[PDB]
Amino acid sequence: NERKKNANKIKKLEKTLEYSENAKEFQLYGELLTANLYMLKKGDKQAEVI
RNA sequence: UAUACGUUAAGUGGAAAAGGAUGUGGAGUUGCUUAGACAACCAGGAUGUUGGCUUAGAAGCAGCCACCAUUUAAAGAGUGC
Repeated sequence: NERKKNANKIKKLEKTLEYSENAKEFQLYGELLTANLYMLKKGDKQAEVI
């Protein structure tokens, strides 16, 4: 049990894990806005980026 | 509407506590202190260093160790914004 049990629960961990990262996307762009922190409005959605 | 010496001002006097309080007057103790104190005002309040760690960035000021040394009148690897 404990062998197969936790083998199952831990491949299950991995299975559930692979999906979401959602961090460096928008991290690098927060850095971009910090860089271009002089062309901004508080009232926009879009950006222009390099 | 006595005499003399001080008190309080709250009408306490003339209703009461915990607790509060730069209230008050009295004594007394004790460091600063007319080479001038304290305050105010004026001048400065710097350097390696943004101390290093970590942090995307932590740059006195997210958090961890450090908290040194120098110009020095003295300025903290920073007291708070």
